[PDB]
Amino acid sequence: SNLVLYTLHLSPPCRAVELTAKALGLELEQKTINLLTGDHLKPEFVKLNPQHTIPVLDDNGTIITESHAIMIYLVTKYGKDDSLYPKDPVKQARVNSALHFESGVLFARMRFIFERILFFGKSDIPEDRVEYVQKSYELLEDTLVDDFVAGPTMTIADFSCISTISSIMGVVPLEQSKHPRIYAWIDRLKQLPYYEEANGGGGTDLGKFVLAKKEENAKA
Amino acid sequence: MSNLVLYTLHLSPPCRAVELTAKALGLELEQKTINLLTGDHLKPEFVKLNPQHTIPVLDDNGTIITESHAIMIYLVTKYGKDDSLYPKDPVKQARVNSALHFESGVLFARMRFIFERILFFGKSDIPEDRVEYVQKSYELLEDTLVDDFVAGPTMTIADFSCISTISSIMGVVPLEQSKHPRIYAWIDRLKQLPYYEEANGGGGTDLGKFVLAKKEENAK
Ligand SMILES: N[C@@H](CCC(=O)N[C@@H](CS)C(=O)NCC(=O)O)C(=O)O
Ligand SMILES: N[C@@H](CCC(=O)N[C@@H](CS)C(=O)NCC(=O)O)C(=O)O
Repeated sequence: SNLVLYTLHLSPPCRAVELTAKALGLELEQKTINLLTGDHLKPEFVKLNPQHTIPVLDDNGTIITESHAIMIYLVTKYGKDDSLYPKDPVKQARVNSALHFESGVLFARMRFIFERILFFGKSDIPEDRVEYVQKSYELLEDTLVDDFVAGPTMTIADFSCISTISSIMGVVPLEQSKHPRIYAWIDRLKQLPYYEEANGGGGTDLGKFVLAKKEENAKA
Repeated sequence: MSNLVLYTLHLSPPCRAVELTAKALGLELEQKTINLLTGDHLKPEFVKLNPQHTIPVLDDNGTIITESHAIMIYLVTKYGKDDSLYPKDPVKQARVNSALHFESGVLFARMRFIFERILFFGKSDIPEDRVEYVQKSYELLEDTLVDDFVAGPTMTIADFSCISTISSIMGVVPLEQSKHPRIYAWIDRLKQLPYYEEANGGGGTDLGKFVLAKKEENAK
């Protein structure tokens, strides 16, 4: 049976998994979990993930939660080689470090900005949020000593990072002159034949939605 | 070959996560102090070593690994007599990986959102939204603890990551017993480890106390 992803295209971690599936040549059956209408808080979803977050993978009855765990699981089970997630302990350590940089820094700080606008009716992006996000950009820039986030080769860590960066750059400005490594890295990822469908459109659209929601919230 | 070297500060939660892991693996760590409180992490030589200027950093005979979760996985992978602390079964490992990213993306990130502004930016308050964010993280952890440990019936590195953070934040944003019976029973299990207090418990308590003292010093 097909792999099932419980998902929403606007969600960055969902798009990270979509990029990974495209890279692996996997077809995902996508089941919408609409966060705006509280689909993730329904008992039938909470049973799949006590943390009530998307994405969640159902692989023939086996439930895997959390985008990074899902990506590692998919590469491990379905990869024809380990290029996207190395088995070598030292190469893997660099990828693992970057995956946690994404969850702990990039995504967390994006969510600290977006959640309150999308779900709590806020009409601002406080100075401290802006500062945190700008610092996350600096940290990513300084991490990009090689062409990709975890070395000379593209890995799942790049998919995680771009899913988030492509979303927040539309809201908290990512100054081109100050982040040449990030922009050059974005250009590399944009060369992927599946980049637009798996990530680019949804990242751009999430940023636009946050800006629209901020305006709506300011008015009422 | 050389003893493992950790650039570290006992007060730091991710450093204590690594300390717990080394104790569990029966490994000696040569600790080199990087005092964040005096800006040691920003000296040119350390930044060259870790462009993100965070601790912990492992030096294993010239191999440099940043990021506590990556360090823990590397240590178990290379030096574990068995893989109990970080399983190789894809599904069991996915459960651990999911919990590790919950720790970095939720528990740790929200603790840092509370602590950093006090410890380093001269702030003297804990905004209500920070308290709520942290309380939510406790609820998410409680709901994740369906088994004896965070990622299943066996203690793993995910437990060490989680407790290092929980033991720190609970002294500032109270983690109330009636609401979190699973967390308290889990803490009791970890407290049965002979090395728990030394590797983690006291340091977590001390960080919470230091945050409260700094908050008061920062006032007016
Ligand atoms: N570390 C998780 C983060 C998942 C996450 O926070 N997803 C958001 C959507 S972007 C969500 O489901 N939020 C709903 C909630 O937290 O209740 C992952 O990468 O899968
Ligand atoms: N995900 C990282 C977090 C590391 C981290 O943020 N450590 C803090 C101390 S708790 C630090 O070094 N802060 C200094 C800085 O970010 O400049 C890990 O687990 O190693």
